[PDB]
Amino acid sequence: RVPVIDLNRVSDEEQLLPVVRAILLQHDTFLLKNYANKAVLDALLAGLTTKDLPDTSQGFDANFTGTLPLEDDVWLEQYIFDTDPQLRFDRKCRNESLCSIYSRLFKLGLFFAQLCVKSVVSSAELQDCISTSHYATKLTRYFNDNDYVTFLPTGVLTIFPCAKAIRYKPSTNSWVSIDEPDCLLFHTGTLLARWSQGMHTTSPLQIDPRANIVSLTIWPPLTTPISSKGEGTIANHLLEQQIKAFPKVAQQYYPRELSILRLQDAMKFVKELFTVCETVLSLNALSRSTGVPPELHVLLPQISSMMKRKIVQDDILKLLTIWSDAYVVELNSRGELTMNLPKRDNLTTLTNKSRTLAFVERAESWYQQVIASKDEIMTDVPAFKI
Repeated sequence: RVPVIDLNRVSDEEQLLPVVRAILLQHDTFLLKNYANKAVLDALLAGLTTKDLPDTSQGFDANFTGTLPLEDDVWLEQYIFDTDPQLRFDRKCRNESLCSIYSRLFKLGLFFAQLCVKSVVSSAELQDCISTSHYATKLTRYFNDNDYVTFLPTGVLTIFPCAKAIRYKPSTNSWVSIDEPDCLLFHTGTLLARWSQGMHTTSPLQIDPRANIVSLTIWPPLTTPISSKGEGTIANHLLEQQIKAFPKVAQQYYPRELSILRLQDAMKFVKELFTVCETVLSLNALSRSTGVPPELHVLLPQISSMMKRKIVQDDILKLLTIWSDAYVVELNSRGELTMNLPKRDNLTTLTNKSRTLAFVERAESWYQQVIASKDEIMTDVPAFKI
C-alpha cells in the first residue's frame, strides 16, 4: 500500500532522512501521520466549505492565477508565487483561511522538500536550490457549491492536507483510491525524478474536483534551468502542465503552445497507425495467392481494434500526407479504395531499406515544417486527397 511516516515515532531530520530516502528509492507517494496540527488544519478545511468563498471578481490570468469557474458548479482558486522580485508572481494566497493552510503546508512542505532532494539528488549545487529565500509555490483550491482529474505534478513535492478523494498508481495499470482522513498526503513531482538522474521515479495522480481538494506544490525558483544540457526551465514544464489541466484557459492565453501539444498527439497517432497498418497488410497478404489488393473497408475493423479506437478511411489517408510513397491507394473496379505495398522501386526504396525508419523520419520532418512555418499551424494531419 502506501508508505506511512508516523511523526510520533520519527520527528527530527536525523531520523527522517533514512526513512524518506528508503521510501523515495521505491515510492513516490507517502502518508504523514500524527502531524501536530492536523486538527487545526482539518478545522480550517472545514471552514472553507461554508465561508471564505472564492473571489469571483478576481479573474484568472496568464499566470494561471486567480479564480476559475469550472463545470458542475465547481470553482478553482489558484495562486502561483515566486520569491524572485524580478518575477510578477507576488501572491501566495488570498483569504485568511487559505493563508493559514498555506503557512502550515509550506513550513511542513519546505522541510520535506529539502529532505527529498537530500535523499535522491547527488548534485551538491542542487542541495540548496530550495530555501526560505528561494522557492516557488502553487496553492490550488477546489470549491464545490454543495469523474477524476488526471495530472502529473512537476514540483519537488505536492502536499494534500487530507488523504481523501485521491487516487494513485502503486509501484507494485490500475488506480487505487486513498482514504486516510487522519493523514496528509505527499506526492513527488517530475522535477525530483529528473534531478535524481535515475534514482527516483514518480507517477500521475487523480483527484475529485468536487471534493474540495486543496494542494500545495513546491519548486525551486521558476527560472531554474531543468538541466545543463538544455535551455528549458521549470517555468516551461509548469506551463505545459497547466495547459493540459486547463486547455480552455490555454486557448486564450497560450494558443500556440496548446495547438503544438495537440499536434504532438496527432504525431503519436499516425506513427502507431503506420505500424498497425504494416502488420494488418502483412497478415492479409498471407491469406492471398493472387495480386488482388484488399478493399480498405475490409481492413478497418482489424486496424481499429489494434488502435483501440475507431479508425476511418480518412485516418489512413493521413499516412500518405506524411509519406505519399508509403502505400498504393486507388479506386477499384467498383469505386472502392484499395491499399497495398508498392511493387516497383523508387529513389527512396533504392536508397533506404527500412519502411519503418522511413516513415518516422518523414513524420518528424513534416512536424517541423508545420511548427517552423508562421502560417496558422494545424492540430492534426490533413487527409491526402486521392
